[PDB]
Amino acid sequence: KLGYGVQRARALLLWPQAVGPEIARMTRPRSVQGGTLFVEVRDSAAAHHLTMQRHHFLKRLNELLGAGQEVSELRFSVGHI
Repeated sequence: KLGYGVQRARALLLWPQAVGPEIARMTRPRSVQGGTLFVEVRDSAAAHHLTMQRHHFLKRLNELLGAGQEVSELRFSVGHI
């Protein structure tokens, strides 16, 4: 599972490179497991706008991860508090 661990860490670490600094400053990659990356976002509207174009970001992230290390799904979460 060491190789999975490399890939899981890299998916979290490469999110800023994938989306650029403006979006990265307002989001935080939280968990990657089972192929799904959860990114925390500051509010409901940003989560919606991110979700509507999510495959653009997922495609860039997967190009940075490289063949064999791709993420399958990108989901956005908002804290309730």
